[PDB]
Amino acid sequence: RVLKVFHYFENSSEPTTWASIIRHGDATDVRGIIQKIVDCHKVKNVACYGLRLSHLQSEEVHWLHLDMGVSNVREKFELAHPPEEWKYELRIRYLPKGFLNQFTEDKPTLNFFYQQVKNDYMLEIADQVDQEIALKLGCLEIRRSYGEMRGNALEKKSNYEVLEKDVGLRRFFPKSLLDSVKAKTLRKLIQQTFRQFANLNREESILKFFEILSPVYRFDKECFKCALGSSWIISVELAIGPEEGISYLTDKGANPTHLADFNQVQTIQYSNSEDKDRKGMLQLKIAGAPEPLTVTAPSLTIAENMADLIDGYCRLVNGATQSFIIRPTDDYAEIIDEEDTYTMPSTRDYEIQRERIELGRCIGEGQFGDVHQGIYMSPENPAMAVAIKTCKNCTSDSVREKFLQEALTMRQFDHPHIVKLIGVITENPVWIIMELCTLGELRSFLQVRKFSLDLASLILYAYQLSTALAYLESKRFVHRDIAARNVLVSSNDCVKLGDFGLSRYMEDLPIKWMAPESINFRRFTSASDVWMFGVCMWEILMHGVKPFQGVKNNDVIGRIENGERLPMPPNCPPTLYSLMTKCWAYDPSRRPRFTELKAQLSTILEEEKLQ
Ligand SMILES: CN[C@@H]1C[C@H]2O[C@@](C)([C@@H]1OC)n1c3ccccc3c3c4c(c5c6c(n2c5c31)CCCC6)C(=O)NC4
Repeated sequence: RVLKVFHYFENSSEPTTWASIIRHGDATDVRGIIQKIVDCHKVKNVACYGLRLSHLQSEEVHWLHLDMGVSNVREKFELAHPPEEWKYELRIRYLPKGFLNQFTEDKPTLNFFYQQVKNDYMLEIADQVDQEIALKLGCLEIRRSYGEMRGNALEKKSNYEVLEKDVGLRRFFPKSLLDSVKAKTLRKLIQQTFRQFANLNREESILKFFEILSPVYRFDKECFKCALGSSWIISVELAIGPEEGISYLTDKGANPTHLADFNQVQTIQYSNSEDKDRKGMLQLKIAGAPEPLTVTAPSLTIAENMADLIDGYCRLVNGATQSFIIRPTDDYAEIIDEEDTYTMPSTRDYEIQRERIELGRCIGEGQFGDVHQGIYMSPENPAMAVAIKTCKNCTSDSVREKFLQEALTMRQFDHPHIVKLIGVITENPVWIIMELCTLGELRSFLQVRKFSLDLASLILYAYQLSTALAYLESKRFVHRDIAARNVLVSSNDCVKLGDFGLSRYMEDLPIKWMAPESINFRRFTSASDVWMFGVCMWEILMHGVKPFQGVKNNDVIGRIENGERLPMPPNCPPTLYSLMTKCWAYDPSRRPRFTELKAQLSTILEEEKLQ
């Protein structure tokens, strides 16, 4: 078939949608699925993983045994409810004996595992954990997730307002905390309780998280409400964990009680209750003792689950690969991907035949593909100089789609200072045809004309740009990368905004151009575009000099974090510099809109033309 397996291998998408999509060949088993997924992620501790299946409307859960083939698994469950109300998630179930230490040396797992626990914390107990706790744990994730943001960042009103009003505090703290307490007050608490977690790197935040959490949430063991006994029955909470084996208790608070160490389980057996109710009957045989320790579950399903667990642990505590449970060509498992909504309608109209393009010389070097210059011959019309953007690893089916997504967007745009889309060639290898800006890249152009480009032409470029940006701001499109490197010159008196491509996924940077919230929290809005335009004006006014020449990249973060700003360029009017510094207002909401910058530059233009 295939089948969507949710998991916890981090990715810069909304966490709910973290999966892999696996095409399986017929008698492929659960082991096989799992085996592929963890190898995508360079996992060492492979034995620790399992595959759980749950309905959505009902909260019962099924642990799928390694050997059970996926095929007979789908059939036997999905013989009741549609594949849409079934969710398969990979998880960590069988923990080794020093598991945190162990995982320290298995980064992907330690991460997977953190992500796993957090989620259960968020779902099960966060909303009634002690309140300094929610605070601390919340802080730890903040500290972890934004591993690039300076430790004192949250002392700035507006930084916090990005979290609160843009990212969502619900992402880090439980619902009850947030609405039980005054926004203004909450700000301060968070501020104070972050102080201590300010200098912790990622790994350390995770360990502190566990260390803080465990004392009040026991993710190290799994507890069960079940009756023990043979024909004589008593009532307990069974406890299975790597550090104790198999304990019970009833008591109140006082000590639990050992039953059996995993290195002692001879065999595992599970029937339905051979009597009145279909209760879960689990039959553990223990080294020495001729009495098979009987356990009674409230359902077979729960019996199945407990069996899995123990079985998992025995297959672990001993180097074994195969079951401790009594038994009453074609392991294809390719990792694929997306089944997205098709490309919007659509090309019939801006389709170009490849025979109508002569592909000349190379002029630019992209990530996903090169940019060449060429001739285009529409026979109704004369030859045309064009830019052609070509795709490198062309037949990665969804790489192609993300590619010519760029062509779709460019189709919606029509503006004197944004590079026209001429057409597309949608067949591998896909090309996109755009107008060719002959005088090329702005930086170089300025550098070369440093002593023959008057101040007036300089502000013209700035203006021309701002119009392009306003145009885009109006169409709610965020560019994410405004810099002279990205601006072409079609003419001595004419620049055009270029690019509009994708950088997914995720990935992980033009720091020296970046709005601080981009650097701290990875938000990119129109306001950060205004920031970057700021730097871009500077660049222009500095005749293509790089902001912060010879300045190291965490040196820049701090400079700016403190209050430093790029110096007033030589022979830049004082208004325009005033206009730049507004763009570099730290707090986003204080920067002007492009529509407003357009208007200023316009008048700064006229004044400077007449004087
Ligand atoms: C970082 N500067 C590069 C200069 C070069 O190649 C790049 C990769 C970049 O220009 C935006 N480039 C694009 C990237 C993505 C979409 C469109 C273009 C693009 C385009 C052109 C272009 C040119 C050059 N570069 C161009 C382009 C260098 C020489 C002048 C012409 C172009 O003329 N139309 C689109």
